[PDB]
Amino acid sequence: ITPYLQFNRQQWGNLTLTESDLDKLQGQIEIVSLKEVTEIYLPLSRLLSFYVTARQTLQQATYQFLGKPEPKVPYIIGIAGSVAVGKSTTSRVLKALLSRWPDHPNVEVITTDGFLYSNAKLEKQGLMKRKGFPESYDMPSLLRVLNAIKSGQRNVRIPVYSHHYYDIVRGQYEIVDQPDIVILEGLNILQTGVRKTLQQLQVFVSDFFDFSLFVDAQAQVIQKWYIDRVLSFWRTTFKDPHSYFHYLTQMSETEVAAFAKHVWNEINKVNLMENILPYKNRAQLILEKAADHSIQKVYLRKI
Amino acid sequence: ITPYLQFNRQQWGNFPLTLTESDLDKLQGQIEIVSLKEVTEIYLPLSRLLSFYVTARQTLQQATYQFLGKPEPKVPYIIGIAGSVAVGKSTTSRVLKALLSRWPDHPNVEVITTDGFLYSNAKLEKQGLMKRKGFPESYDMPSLLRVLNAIKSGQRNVRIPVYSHHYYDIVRGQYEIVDQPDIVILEGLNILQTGVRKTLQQLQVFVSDFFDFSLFVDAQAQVIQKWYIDRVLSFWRTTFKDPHSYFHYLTQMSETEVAAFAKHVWNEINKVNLMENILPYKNRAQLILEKAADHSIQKVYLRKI
Ligand SMILES: Nc1ncnc2c1ncn2[C@@H]1O[C@H](COP(=O)(O)OP(=O)(O)O)[C@@H](O)[C@H]1O
Ligand SMILES: Nc1ncnc2c1ncn2[C@@H]1O[C@H](COP(=O)(O)OP(=O)(O)O)[C@@H](O)[C@H]1O
Repeated sequence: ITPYLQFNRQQWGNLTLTESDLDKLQGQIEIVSLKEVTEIYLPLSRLLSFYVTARQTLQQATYQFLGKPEPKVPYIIGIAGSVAVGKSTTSRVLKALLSRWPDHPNVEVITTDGFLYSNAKLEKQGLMKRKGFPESYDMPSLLRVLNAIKSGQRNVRIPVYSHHYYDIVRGQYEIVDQPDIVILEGLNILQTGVRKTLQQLQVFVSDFFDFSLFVDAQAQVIQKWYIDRVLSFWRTTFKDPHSYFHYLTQMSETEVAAFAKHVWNEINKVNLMENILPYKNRAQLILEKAADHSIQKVYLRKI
Repeated sequence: ITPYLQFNRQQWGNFPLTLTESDLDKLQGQIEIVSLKEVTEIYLPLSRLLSFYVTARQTLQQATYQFLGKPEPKVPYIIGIAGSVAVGKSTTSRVLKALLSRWPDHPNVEVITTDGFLYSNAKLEKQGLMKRKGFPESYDMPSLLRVLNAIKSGQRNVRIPVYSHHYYDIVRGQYEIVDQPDIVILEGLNILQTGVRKTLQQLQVFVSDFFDFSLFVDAQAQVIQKWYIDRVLSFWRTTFKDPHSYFHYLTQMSETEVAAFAKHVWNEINKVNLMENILPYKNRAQLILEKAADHSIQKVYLRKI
């Protein structure tokens, strides 16, 4: 007994990329592969479009019925999963693909790491080894942004987090202006809030989105992707003397891998097990990845 | 600003929706309580609004399953109804059950009360929780989630445990049957809440993960208090006379004494529950029906889509 439709890869294979798709997918096709974009994310994007389009139709039928002239608000798709599981990559692929459909061409990504407390604030509270954990986020700010978007507010400012500087970038904002679809990606989007008091009003990030995807893989597999991501930066980004992690460039490859493994085991893996995984089954759609990133199983809530 | 469309009564009436003899028949016992006016003006169009959501989900199911190449049938659309003790959610669910069933895309409508998933008095007593009936720790949550999970898995003939307000207890060996209807109306105090984290690592799903839409019925605490006190007084004059009623000893109290008792229970039990466990989750609802003291709906909030 299961509340999910279940597909292996062949079953998912029961639509074609245009020059336009390839262009919007630039730099991401190399990472994800033409095969995988074609066989998985393109159909995924079509499936998600059925949902977005259904919601648009409902909005129009109900607002006509209710005699409200108010315009639609965005359909928000949540992308959750461990650090390094591929949330950002998936969000970029889907942003490019979802935008090919004429009923929802305007598609934006919001990452929740923009709502991390700054290092200075984390450092003061002794939370620097807890980035990504619930207590490391400005939740009121996140909920305020999601509330704004779902209230139809124009030109909502999104704060920005630089992985390069490992910190919030003061005075830097992306603008999300009532697009058709928001892809909200983050570690923490399926979690609930901290109850300061019993009587404090409680809403969750999920109360502001319509559909969630969880990207799953085995912990040992994600570890390797994480170490490899760190290593890739070690060979490129971290050479910048202004990079937060420039000091890793003085370490040998083996030493960066060990340090990567250490950060994985004491920070991101604990976060995964304590704060991310437990909320996996709140997702409407679970993408299960093999070690090579290929999607080998999709779960989709029955409707 | 606001994630809700807002309607006063005039605006709600600015929505051909005429009660039929069949509606009238299905509403028997409820029409006398809620009144023809209120049913016609609020609940009928409310049911039509909800019909849009259910039939949309049905259409989505048909289109996506065609595209996904899946032959599995739909599962039920589940509408949550939450609110304080005595705010009128049982009344609301029965009215909506009758009205929602009039549409041929979803004539099969069932109501699940969360009361049925309360622990028995004997279990509550052992754990000292008889003063906490309706609080989260008083419910068999794994049992409720198993039932919702089963419904949302397409399972046939799901057995729902039954609570008697008369006996103030679960009725042993008694089950209602929910059998893949088109709509399940899920009513109870706790449907917008979250589970307790026994451990951090424990898998977490909420009741809300098994429903599609939720209504919260709201009113001033002082107002609900009065509805509560009247409801108990009403039973004191009728149902509690039965020597096998749980609260039969209340018949020995004066009309004023039982009122004082009812006021006490509200103040120390139900109102604390409202303030601590129900009202904090009000804003999770898609639709909030706001009642005036006479029960008439004076404001409707509906999440913007
Ligand atoms: N579908 C994929 N195919 C191949 N590599 C991928 C895929 N998704 C992610 N990656 C790689 O895995 C690592 C983690 O991806 P990322 O999207 O940065 O994860 P997250 O955003 O969850 O932290 C990156 O090095 C990325 O290049
Ligand atoms: N719409 C309404 N109009 C008039 N009376 C109502 C209405 N809704 C509920 N009531 C009355 O208020 C009291 C509480 O209703 P009930 O549905 O039993 O509350 P709940 O199920 O939330 O405990 C009952 O005495 C009921 O008759």
